[PDB]
Amino acid sequence: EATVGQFMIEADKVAHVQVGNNLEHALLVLTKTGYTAIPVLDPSYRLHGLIGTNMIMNSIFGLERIEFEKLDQITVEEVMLTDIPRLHINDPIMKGFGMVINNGFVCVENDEQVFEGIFTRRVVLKELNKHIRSL
Amino acid sequence: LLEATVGQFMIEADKVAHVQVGNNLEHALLVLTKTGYTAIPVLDPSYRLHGLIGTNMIMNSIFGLERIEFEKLDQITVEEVMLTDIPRLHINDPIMKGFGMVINNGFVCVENDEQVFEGIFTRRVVLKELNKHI
Repeated sequence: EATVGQFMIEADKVAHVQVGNNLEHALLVLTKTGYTAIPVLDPSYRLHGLIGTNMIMNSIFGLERIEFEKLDQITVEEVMLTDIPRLHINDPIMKGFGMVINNGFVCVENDEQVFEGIFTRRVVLKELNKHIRSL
Repeated sequence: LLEATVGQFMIEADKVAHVQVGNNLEHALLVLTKTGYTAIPVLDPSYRLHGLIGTNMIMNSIFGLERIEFEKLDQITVEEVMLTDIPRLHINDPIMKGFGMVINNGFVCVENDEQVFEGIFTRRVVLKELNKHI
């Protein structure tokens, strides 16, 4: 009966990078924030996709070595996943629940794809636990 | 299903990737990168669980002030960087106990009476099961 919007972590408290940033910066943010995947936005705060640490590692993984020194030569745009799950700041939580089964978190956007925040597994789990506690 | 145990819904250890005490960060990063895991348990030949090593832990170890110190990867070992204070569950713990621990942990390692690594209890199995129910 509830909606994704209220259970999400607002965009202000969510780390993100831009489509134009290079992989080295993207990797620095992921590592320092502890995120394994982060929202990728454009200068207009519109949601374009997700990029993760493993994705970055594979993009520079050679047949014999990890080419860290080429990270700042590749942009987030070239590596990011663009076909990502998306929730509306007004969708039902059952919609969210279904989507976090396979995703640590799901990005939430406004009507024009403006990034609003993320809907996480943790919030769904916390709420679910309270419900079972209810029985 | 609140009568069920952790062991019944955990991913069997033989299906989980891992490394062992003594391996260097290069080896761990290779396994993490090839298998797709964000973190994996660090075991020993007796299958005892010593900790968890993740790609972010590894990068943080070599991400220097001015440059990424790649030379450290085959110098530093996993046990020097792995998280050792990790939550643990017993293969026979009630399922609800497992449910409670995955709220703050993406996944929790499960062990037995001989402290042997038995598997991993994850958020996904909880969510997937609670989904089938609701």
